[PDB]
Amino acid sequence: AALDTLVQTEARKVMQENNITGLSIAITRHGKQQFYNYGVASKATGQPVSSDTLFELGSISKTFTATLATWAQANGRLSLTQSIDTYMPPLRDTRLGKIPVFHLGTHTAGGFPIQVPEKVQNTRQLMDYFKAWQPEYLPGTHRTYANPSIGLLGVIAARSMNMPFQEAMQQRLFPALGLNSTYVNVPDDKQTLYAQGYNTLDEPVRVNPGILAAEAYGVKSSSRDLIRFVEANIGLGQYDAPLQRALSDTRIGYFKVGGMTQDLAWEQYPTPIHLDVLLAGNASAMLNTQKADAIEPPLAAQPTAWVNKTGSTNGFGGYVAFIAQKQLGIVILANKNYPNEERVKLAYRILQHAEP
Repeated sequence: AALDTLVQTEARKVMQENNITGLSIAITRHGKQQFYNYGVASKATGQPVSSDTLFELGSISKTFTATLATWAQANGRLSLTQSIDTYMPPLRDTRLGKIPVFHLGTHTAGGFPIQVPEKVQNTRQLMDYFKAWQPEYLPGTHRTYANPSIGLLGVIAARSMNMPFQEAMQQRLFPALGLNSTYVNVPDDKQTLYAQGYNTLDEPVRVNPGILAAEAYGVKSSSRDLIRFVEANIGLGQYDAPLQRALSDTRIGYFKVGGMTQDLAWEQYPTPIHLDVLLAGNASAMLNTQKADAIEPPLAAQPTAWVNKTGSTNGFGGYVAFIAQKQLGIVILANKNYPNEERVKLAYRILQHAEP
């Protein structure tokens, strides 16, 4: 009741300050899940937000892409230490092709723009772009957040599984994890649950098709599913060895970037966890190219670390944070792209008081 009164106060304050129409929060504490829903999914329908409302995940999608890769790896189909041209023939004898696959999940392969160039409008043109790519820095010396490199990780993983990326996600990975309402492509009868996004002028919008969109920012999910994905990463679920390893392997620490440790798509912060450090590592300035220091050997999954990922599209803003050792996790999903800093503060405030 106290925790429920706190969540409601913090939730309402952030919605007031950032003009959020709908908000869905889920928390898990030692397997116990609780759900907090506010506002509406659409101003037009007036439908209330619930734990089964679908939101656009934006870059939280990348954590599923990365889990696809390590699952491939845990089934003998993809060793992430191998060069890109081991598992992507069209990049044989290229600069990118020589670089190990893991740099695509860690954002350290050599410099990319955050979006796939507008001149790329089909798969042939995407291949030619990767063929014509030249690095600005050596692999692992700097970190540059980017959909091109992440999206290529997804392509590689699905090619190792002999199927299209959407099929690898929707017919293999998501059901294997027990995610029954998580989608790249939302089918017709689920269309009724898909929240409306609201943009910078508070106008309705949903994310569009784009090259590598599926692979980098195109997953839609409910808070009920996403907190299940958080629980899998905490170490609940009792999946079979390869999937359990896949989950754990995404949270290996490969690089130090200022105060943050860079994993496979996940980012994390070791103890003592302070808000100031979380706010710094989640700021918009972190998208710029940063100096990075390799961790060799890479750090095993750290139970005590705060693991997180921000996710955004033009209409949506999401945030996932969890600590495996305290079996403490949170998902915050909104139909507004509001400041990352408010998302982090909201999570920090709730998890501070969730744990006795």
